[PDB]
Amino acid sequence: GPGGTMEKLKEIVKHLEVAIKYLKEGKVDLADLVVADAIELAKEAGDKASLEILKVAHKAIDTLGREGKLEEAAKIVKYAKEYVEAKIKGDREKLRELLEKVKKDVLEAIKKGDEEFYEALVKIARIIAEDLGDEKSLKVLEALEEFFKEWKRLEKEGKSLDEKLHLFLRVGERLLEIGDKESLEMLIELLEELAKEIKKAGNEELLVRAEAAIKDIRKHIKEL
Amino acid sequence: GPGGTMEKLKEIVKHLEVAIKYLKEGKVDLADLVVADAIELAKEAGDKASLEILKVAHKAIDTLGREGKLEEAAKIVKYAKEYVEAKIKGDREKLRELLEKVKKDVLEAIKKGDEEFYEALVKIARIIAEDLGDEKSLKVLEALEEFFKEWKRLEKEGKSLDEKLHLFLRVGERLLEIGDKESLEMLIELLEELAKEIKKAGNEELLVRAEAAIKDIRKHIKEL
Amino acid sequence: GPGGTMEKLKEIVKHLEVAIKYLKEGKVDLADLVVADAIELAKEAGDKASLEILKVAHKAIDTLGREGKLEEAAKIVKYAKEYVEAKIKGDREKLRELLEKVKKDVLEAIKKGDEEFYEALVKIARIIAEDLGDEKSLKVLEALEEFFKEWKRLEKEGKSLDEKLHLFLRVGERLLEIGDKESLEMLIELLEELAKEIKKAGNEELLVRAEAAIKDIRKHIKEL
Ligand SMILES: [Zn+2]
Ligand SMILES: [Zn+2]
Ligand SMILES: [Zn+2]
Ligand SMILES: [Zn+2]
Ligand SMILES: [Zn+2]
Ligand SMILES: [Zn+2]
Repeated sequence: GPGGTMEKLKEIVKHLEVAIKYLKEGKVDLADLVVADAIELAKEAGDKASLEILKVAHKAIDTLGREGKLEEAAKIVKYAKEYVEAKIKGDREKLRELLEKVKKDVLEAIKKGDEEFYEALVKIARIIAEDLGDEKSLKVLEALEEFFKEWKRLEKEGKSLDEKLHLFLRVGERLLEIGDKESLEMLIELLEELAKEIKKAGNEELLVRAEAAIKDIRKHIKEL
Repeated sequence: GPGGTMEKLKEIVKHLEVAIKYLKEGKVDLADLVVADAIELAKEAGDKASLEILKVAHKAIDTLGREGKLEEAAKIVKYAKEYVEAKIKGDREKLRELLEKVKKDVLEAIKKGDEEFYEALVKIARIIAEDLGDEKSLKVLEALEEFFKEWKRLEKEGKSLDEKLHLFLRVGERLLEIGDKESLEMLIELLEELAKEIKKAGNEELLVRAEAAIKDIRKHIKEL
Repeated sequence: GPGGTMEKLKEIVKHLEVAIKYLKEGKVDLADLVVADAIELAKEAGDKASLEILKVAHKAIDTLGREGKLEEAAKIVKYAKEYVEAKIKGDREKLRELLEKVKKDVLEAIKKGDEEFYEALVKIARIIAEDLGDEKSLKVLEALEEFFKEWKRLEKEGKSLDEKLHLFLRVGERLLEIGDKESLEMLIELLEELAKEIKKAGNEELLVRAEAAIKDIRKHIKEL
């Protein structure tokens, strides 16, 4: 009770609900103020775990909510509310499901190309994973971070396709060593896209390697 | 970065822009809440320099914004936003221009007679001048403070006009000693106003002194 | 002087020459005693850098010298003596050459398959590189450590050669990312050995991937 199972945390959940309600109709400044009030309440509970995710939600409001992407900040606020409400009940089996959903959206964001959504998503994933004693969901996070940053670096400049292919091989081997499977179909799709791009060009002796890589990771996914 | 060049300070700037937008359409309580949120953000950056000016902006909202003077609190919030944004870039040549504009506004307010605007402008000017290592723009601030307070004291009561004249000579000599120029033509205008008041009355042997004072100070400014 | 440029350090060097002389004629216990005396002397110099490498030399005597490998512990003690004598002269351009020789010996040991020599060599390399401010010579050391441990784990058990190929690709991508080229021809030779082993077997659809790997890595080595 008294800020350990209910009361203050229930107030935070109610405020987050009002924030989502405001977001779903368009008022972004009011939702930002409500999230600031929720952060002020959380600073008086001595949790050190909900304060960070509420700050992440506030920053998500700032970035995504102000611009045209209004449905990507409501998702962050919903994840914050669900993380808090899975802590007001002392439930650990729900944090794993929340982390699974968060990781699926990080994969979706990487596949799409959203930048502002991705940072808040990985921040939430790290916060959940550091409070769950999970290390198989954090090294995948680091590998995806490196992959995304290096992909952006190569796409901004005009580097050749060989370095991008090397990126794909490196991240595929890293995830294969990890053993994660849900992060591998996205990489398979991206490798197929790169193979289609290469097939447009006349350069050879790199397409056979790419096709062999796709077949190998697909076979391992079937095994996994 | 991380609250030293951007991030938190950029959030403060964005909230200040939202507050000004709210002010230019009339919602004062929402702007007050936004400024309170900005103050809460600034309290988490450890600056000791933007927090005070944001508090001054909050008080300016309280005083001017709640009353009919909606264009004089938007000015304070704009000055706060510009001071913060001239600090997120590490620019010192812009703080001098901001101080010049603030001092011009102080002189305009003293010429008009605004009381709530005057205190906020003086607080902003002192905050800027205590961070720029300037002592020429502070002694003139003290002289104008004393001049305004004594003017209000004489005008509230029924003191004789000779005391007002002595006040005028005293402040004119003080500003001549400090060497400031932009603060002295306002004194000339006030001296002409008092001379016009004197010429209305039949009392003599004090008006020629007033004319000589105006001519001498005008000649000194021409030299200045 | 007095244990900072000469005296005690020259005593240690002379004892190291005596240790080499004993090792080259066969007396291993006497060389071990001499190295222990040198360690005792170094403990009275407060270097914190020569003591560790002398301990490494002592352990190398213990392991390699006791068995028939008498030419592999003399090399370790020689490297220790050269490291000390390159510190009695205040020379930094010689530590780089010593690190080059040590890394070349690490590569030769990995290619040959020696285990006791390898650990002493990487210990010496780590001690030298932690006193030279080099980070391009440490990540390659970590990659080679992981490669050797995983290679031994695969060779001891009855794992399939597909995981061996995955190991090869992984370490090749890591070495390409760091950019080291002198550690890559040993990997080239091991990859050709694995390709010859695969050609013995009738299994296909993995030989083409391997061959493309050698071609690509050799092309990159030419570029490097
Ligand atoms: Zn806010
Ligand atoms: Zn495979
Ligand atoms: Zn307020
Ligand atoms: Zn004069
Ligand atoms: Zn011994
Ligand atoms: Zn390549």
